[PDB]
Amino acid sequence: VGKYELGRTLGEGTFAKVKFARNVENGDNVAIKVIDKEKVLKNKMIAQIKREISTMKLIKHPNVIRMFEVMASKTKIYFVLEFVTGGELFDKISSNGRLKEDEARKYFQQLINAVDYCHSRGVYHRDLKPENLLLDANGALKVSDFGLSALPQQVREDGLLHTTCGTPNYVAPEVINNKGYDGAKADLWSCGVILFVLMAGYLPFEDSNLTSLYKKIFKAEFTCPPWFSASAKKLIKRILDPNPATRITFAEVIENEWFKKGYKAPKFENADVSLDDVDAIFDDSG
Amino acid sequence: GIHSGRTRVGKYELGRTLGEGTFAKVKFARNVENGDNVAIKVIDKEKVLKNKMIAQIKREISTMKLIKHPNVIRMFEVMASKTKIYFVLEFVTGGELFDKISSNGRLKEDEARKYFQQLINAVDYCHSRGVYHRDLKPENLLLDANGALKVSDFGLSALPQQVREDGLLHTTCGTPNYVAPEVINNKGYDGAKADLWSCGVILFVLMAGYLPFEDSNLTSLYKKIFKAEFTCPPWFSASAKKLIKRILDPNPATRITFAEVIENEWFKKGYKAPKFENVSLDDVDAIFDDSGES
Ligand SMILES: C[C@H](CCC(=O)NCCC[N+](C)(C)CCCS(=O)(=O)[O-])[C@H]1CC[C@H]2[C@@H]3[C@H](O)C[C@@H]4C[C@H](O)CC[C@]4(C)[C@H]3C[C@H](O)[C@]12C
Ligand SMILES: C[C@H](CCC(=O)NCCC[N+](C)(C)CCCS(=O)(=O)[O-])[C@H]1CC[C@H]2[C@@H]3[C@H](O)C[C@@H]4C[C@H](O)CC[C@]4(C)[C@H]3C[C@H](O)[C@]12C
Ligand SMILES: C[C@H](CCC(=O)NCCC[N+](C)(C)CCCS(=O)(=O)[O-])[C@H]1CC[C@H]2[C@@H]3[C@H](O)C[C@@H]4C[C@H](O)CC[C@]4(C)[C@H]3C[C@H](O)[C@]12C
Repeated sequence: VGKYELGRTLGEGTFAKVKFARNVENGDNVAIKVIDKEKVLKNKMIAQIKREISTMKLIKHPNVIRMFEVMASKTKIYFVLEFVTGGELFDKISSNGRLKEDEARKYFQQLINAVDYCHSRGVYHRDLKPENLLLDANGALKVSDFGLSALPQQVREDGLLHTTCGTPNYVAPEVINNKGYDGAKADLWSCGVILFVLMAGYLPFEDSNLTSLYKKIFKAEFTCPPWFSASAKKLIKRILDPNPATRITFAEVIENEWFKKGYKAPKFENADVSLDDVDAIFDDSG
Repeated sequence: GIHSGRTRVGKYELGRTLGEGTFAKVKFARNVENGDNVAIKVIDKEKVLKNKMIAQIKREISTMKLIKHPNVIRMFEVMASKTKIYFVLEFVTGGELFDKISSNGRLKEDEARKYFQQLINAVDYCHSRGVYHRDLKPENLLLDANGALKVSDFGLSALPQQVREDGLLHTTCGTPNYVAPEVINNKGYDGAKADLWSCGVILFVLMAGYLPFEDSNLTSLYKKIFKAEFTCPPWFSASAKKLIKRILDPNPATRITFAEVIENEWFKKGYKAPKFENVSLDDVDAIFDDSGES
């Protein structure tokens, strides 16, 4: 299909499937997702779906996985996604334990900047897990599934393995308990847990008793290990505020004492330019 | 030979810390007699002992210390100072079994059935000596160089999650996707049926390339599990489908048993039971007693 030469099938689900591919014009590893078109169009959120996908198509951030192309047929939608080869960020933990504070703060800086930027373009992840933190060959963080995470659950089951150690930890209490919730505050909770794990080497909420586990999460009862600095612990407790109404904002995190150390904000540009054929994103075109 | 600038417990010389949790650590170590490399888990003794399940913990760790199964991570020795317990465990270097799936997708029916056979034999073997895993997950399915499955954390999984946490994101996960609904419901009395369900989910992943129950929405995830709501991909043979539905039965009472799985026609294909010699020495009660070593 088009610019892309197909490789093996990575995953094959009921309403979606994923194939390996390369760009015959530049040599880039990509993946291509193919999903049932009417499954998306039927969905109640379609107007938001179209808007977020349209936006992500345009977004170029050095720490966000590129969505190169969105194409449709009469029955399918095709997403072409950047494929990186550095593996998962959490691989570093499984093999050498906790990261040093300065290395954890760096990846956190890249994550907070990428997430914040997507938010400022009106795109919220809402399902941020360690498996979305990828690395490129040069060890730069690449966050996946912005925009795609908006898709209905049945096309999110694309035949690939999605497994997370300690799933409930990454889900904010309001997302666990309520139908609706603030996207930015939910993503920030996930980011906060991700930082805890990077710096501690283990999850902040552990308990074999599920009732005790979820009680802990709803009161944000957890303990920072003794090697966390005073300033790192203060930031993590404001981020892992169980009330989304009082939880710190992204702007306040970016202005925080600890976060600013060694923080040189990334310099990049994008236009590309914005969204004037939005409702036709999934329109058939050979 | 020995290194004067390193600590030393028994014939083992301790090297550096791989992972650190609140109460447990994992260190590299070396058998100074024959040069074997091992991992040693070190845990606060008092924290282990102050637990109403300490009796079960001593039995399972005593059993595990004696079992030699080709598909189980070996526990060579257990030693104790006055304030620490040292669990001496074997290494593997073949990574995690779900690496194959994660980077390269599902496996063919023959090779997934092979891996399933190893899992089932290892788990059935441990069960029949009275050890139940109860936390089977991908982080416990390791491979060696021969690409043979080695199940980790038998015995150790009897320790409380927060005590055995070693800061490596392996031993303590608490991921509902692999947990039987009666366990989730705090009614998982039958340890063997609960382990079988996790084995069924693991098989499904090998043959499908993905989890049978999954959802970004936690409410929906738990509902799928309780109802055992899933579907097999169309490339599953009829018998495989039939076996997987018998395992992923949300009622443990009618769920198929381990013995029935072992005599199952689909399971039996290419199946070669592990030939190996099989005791009970000596003092279960003393498993954590001060060994009297540096
Ligand atoms: C899971 C793999 C990572 C490969 C890997 O595995 N690399 C490390 C090797 C080391 N091993 C694991 C072998 C040993 C470590 C043992 S351990 O088990 O501890 O890991 C990563 C690398 C590239 C990723 C895809 C692309 O972005 C495109 C696309 C973006 C969407 O948004 C989501 C879907 C999709 C298809 C992505 C899915 C997935 O996310 C991929 C396949
Ligand atoms: C906190 C939530 C609240 C329920 C809920 O669902 N709250 C509204 C959310 C709406 N949704 C997010 C579903 C969106 C719907 C959009 S829709 O498109 O569907 O319209 C509920 C739902 C499922 C509950 C757990 C399970 O019981 C399993 C388990 C039973 C044991 O005893 C121990 C306790 C435990 C861990 C429970 C904890 C907790 O109590 C959970 C997470
Ligand atoms: C995860 C790390 C190793 C990281 C690693 O080695 N990562 C794979 C990279 C290399 N690869 C395999 C990808 C190359 C393949 C090339 S190929 O071309 O073949 O694909 C491994 C190495 C040693 C392992 C521990 C010991 O067991 C002791 C102990 C046993 C008990 O029961 C409880 C668990 C515990 C703590 C174990 C946990 C974990 O399991 C450890 C830390």
